[PDB]
Amino acid sequence: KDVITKDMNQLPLPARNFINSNFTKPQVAHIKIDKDMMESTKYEVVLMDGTEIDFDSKGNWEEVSAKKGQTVPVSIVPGFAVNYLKAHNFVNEGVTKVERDRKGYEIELSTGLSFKFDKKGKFIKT
Repeated sequence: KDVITKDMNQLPLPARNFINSNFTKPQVAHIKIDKDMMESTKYEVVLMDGTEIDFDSKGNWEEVSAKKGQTVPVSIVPGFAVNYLKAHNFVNEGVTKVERDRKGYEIELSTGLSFKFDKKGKFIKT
């Protein structure tokens, strides 16, 4: 059965720690708790500042997405991607989405420019 809650304490500890460490004065707008098609629990957290954070059943972040006109905390941006943005002079664009999964990583900028990388942080030639 799906659940909507406003209680941060329903999240696994690693998920609460991630929010606490990376966001300024975070407060829950709402959290949806459901399952994927393999019967694994999923958490979709939306903060009052508009940011969405999706977590797996163990509390590992899968995606952080900022609201239009906002950007994600630089602290969540993986090192290799910070390095890439600096190497290509994109430090001042703002990152609006960071995603990770079995294929690697995706980073989106405020402009809509986006980049995918493999699990070792290498840009995927496509």
